[PDB]
Amino acid sequence: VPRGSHMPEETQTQDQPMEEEEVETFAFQAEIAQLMSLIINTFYSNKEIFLRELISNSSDALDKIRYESLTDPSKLDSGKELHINLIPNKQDRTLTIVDTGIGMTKADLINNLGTIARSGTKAFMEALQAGADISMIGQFGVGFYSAYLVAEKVTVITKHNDDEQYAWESSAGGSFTVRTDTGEPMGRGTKVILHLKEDQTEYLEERRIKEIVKKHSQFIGYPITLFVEKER
Ligand SMILES: Nc1ncnc2c1ncn2[C@@H]1O[C@@H]2COP(=O)(O)O[C@H]2[C@H]1O
Repeated sequence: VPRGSHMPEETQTQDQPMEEEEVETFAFQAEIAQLMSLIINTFYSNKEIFLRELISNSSDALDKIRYESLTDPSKLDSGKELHINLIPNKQDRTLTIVDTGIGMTKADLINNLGTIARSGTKAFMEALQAGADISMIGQFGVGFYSAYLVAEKVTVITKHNDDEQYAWESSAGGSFTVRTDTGEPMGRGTKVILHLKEDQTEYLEERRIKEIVKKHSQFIGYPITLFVEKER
């Protein structure tokens, strides 16, 4: 039956097979759960230092590239720049910290981002009770959780040369999940996506982001770049 022209909907290609993502759910180590509750539900005056904490994690992951080269020169062949990108999305109310560091395996997410007790956790909670500044968090080993000063939910997408791409996610409440991520490949590195709380939207503003980077993170050691969406 002759055709001279087809509608879009007719030549619509059949979907790729549905992907299966394996998901697992884990409880946070008891004292990590306690700290996340404390961080979430207490007022702190200097919440901006969350960005100094995640930038530091990124910087540490990038320093690992340079040293891992000494025992695996393969990585010198990568053409990827060692850098950090800050991506506020006013539309979705997210701030995303992206790096091209070494990334995390599945077991690294499960162990490093919640299941293994940290020996400073108790001491830091005591310090906060006794009125320490929240800024001291990173010296107690638990600075990743400062994300929950500003974020109601945090998703971490990551890819390590030794594993497949995974997503960790938690809205606190005592648990997190790790799942395989068959979504947009990142190549190598980690993206931390902060879903900001309703009253913490100043961290999507480019001036505010520039201010806190200048104040707290001016020895990162790698280029940091802020992507600003053009105002329509
Ligand atoms: N951007 C990142 N890249 C690689 N690993 C990270 C990143 N963010 C957090 N982590 C891991 O999570 C850990 C949290 O505690 P640490 O800073 O001691 O060590 C950190 C890393 O192991």
